[PDB]
Amino acid sequence: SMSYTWTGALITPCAAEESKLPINPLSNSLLRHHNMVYATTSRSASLRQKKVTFDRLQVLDDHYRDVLKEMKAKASTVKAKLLSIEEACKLTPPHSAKSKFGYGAKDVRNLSSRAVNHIRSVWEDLLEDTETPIDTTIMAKSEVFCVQRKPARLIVFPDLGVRVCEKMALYDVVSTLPQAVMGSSYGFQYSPKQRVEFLVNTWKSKKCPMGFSYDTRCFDSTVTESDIRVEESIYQCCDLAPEARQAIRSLTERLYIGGPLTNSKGQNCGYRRCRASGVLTTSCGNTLTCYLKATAACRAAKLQDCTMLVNGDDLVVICESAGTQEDAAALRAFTEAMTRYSAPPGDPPQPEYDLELITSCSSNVSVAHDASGKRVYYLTRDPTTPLARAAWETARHTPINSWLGNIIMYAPTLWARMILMTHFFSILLAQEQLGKALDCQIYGACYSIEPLDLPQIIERLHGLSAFTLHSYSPGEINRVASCLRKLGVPPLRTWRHRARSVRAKLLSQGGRAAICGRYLFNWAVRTKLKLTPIPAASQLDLSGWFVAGYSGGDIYHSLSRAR
Ligand SMILES: Nc1cc(Cn2c(C(=O)O)c(-c3ccc[nH]c3=O)c3cc(Cl)ccc32)ccn1
Repeated sequence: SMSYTWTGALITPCAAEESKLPINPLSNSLLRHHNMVYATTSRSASLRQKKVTFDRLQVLDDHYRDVLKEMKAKASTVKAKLLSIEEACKLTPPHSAKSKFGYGAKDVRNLSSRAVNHIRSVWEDLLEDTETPIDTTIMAKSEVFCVQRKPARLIVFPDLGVRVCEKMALYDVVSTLPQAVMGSSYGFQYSPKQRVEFLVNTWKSKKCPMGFSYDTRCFDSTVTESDIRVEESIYQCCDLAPEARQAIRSLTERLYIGGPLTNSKGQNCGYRRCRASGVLTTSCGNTLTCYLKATAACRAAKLQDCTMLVNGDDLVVICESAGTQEDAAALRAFTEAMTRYSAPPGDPPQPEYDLELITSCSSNVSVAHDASGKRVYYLTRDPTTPLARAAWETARHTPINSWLGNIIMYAPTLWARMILMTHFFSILLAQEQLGKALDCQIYGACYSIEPLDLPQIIERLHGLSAFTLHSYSPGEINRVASCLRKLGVPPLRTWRHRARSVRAKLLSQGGRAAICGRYLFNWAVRTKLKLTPIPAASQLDLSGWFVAGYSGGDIYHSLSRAR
């Protein structure tokens, strides 16, 4: 069936759209080649529509059926709870898109009578009606990139009342079921330090390792109605409250498998028969589907002693080599099996014999040295997109601050320490905003974090070595330096000068600011300050941080204020 059908009505914006990076003094202190930075808009939506619209031909086999039964046997151990309306309301982001039915996210969070009444009516409708397709809005996503242009990605999501109901029925399922089913292969259970430990240990556990990343082209579009019902067959193995069983059944048939698409003007846009990017089950569903297809494909390809690491549509496989020619042929056999399963590749996969050459979750393993000279593996990535987005976020107030998430997740990197920490701490200190909570995303969930709490967060996630790494690899240094020349970012010597300046100001303030000066900027001086465990670090409640993926799932994970 066709992933989409279109009526001809346009994918429309709801307000004015900015595509060019503004010429602003603060963003220009970070990145001078402003014309290289752009944001996608609804203007390129028709280009994306062409790419995502295609017929799917899916052929299942015994390997697929065998893996599915094994996955279902593991899912059968799960007991999932139905969330109360209050619990589901507290998981709604404060700036989540308002309902078309006269209430918004603030009303949901405050448990307003109108919001609660409407949520109750939507819930009852899911219990009573098993068939009426649920309306969804389609919008072009606004995302920032560096040139060499990508067309806008499309986001498809149901009304706020429906999203609250999805949490009630499925938040516990999507949070617990993936690790029960996939075990150590489930990527979202790991902090970046745990992910690098898993990759390194997996790589070293093979006699002669071979690894590869597998990129599916337009994954959400490749997801069939059969795949979405298969995913539901796994959810149904949970012990569930009867109302949750009915809501999952109704949501699968009315929303997850497909439905009508409406633009921002209220016009009928078309019909979807593939994964919606903006529902609670997107991450969990994509992860399970990718794992199922890939596990079965490994068996079809006769790949030996396979270990997979899956995060949504992102897949990395580490296995035992059978020799270069044999591995090349087995990888073609894997690709052929994935294609039959309706998961064809974007770029054909390449066998890799060096762990640092694999790019998975847009990241690669690299090595640096701690204060004692001991080798420390850590995850890095090309800094082009993080820097382009940090420049955008400096010039415009954006709902999500990717710079903050990048500092948290890539804290040990040369680029996050020398550039992002230096730039943002300098600006925030000049604005007396170091203590102001900002929103960022970790594994798709929204968190409200104060920049002053970064030292303890980083220590918990990455260890104290995140503040002591040095002797970065020549390859990593060259990649960063080349990216700075390309984007017109001042060189690392300028960043060291700026860091010494902000470090002195932070130390002079005492309190939490001085902890930031001591730990975050110890790299900038020869006269190192002693770094001991931060007391606040052991007291941090990081429950929920690295449990599951929630991209597109409208999840907020910071504490709710009592009423
Ligand atoms: N490209 C992907 C990435 C993922 C998993 N993943 C995410 C993620 O965005 O989910 C982040 C991440 C980076 C910055 C801010 N916040 C974050 O969560 C991240 C960082 C490392 Cl080191 C490893 C994996 C990571 C899943 C699917 N496709």
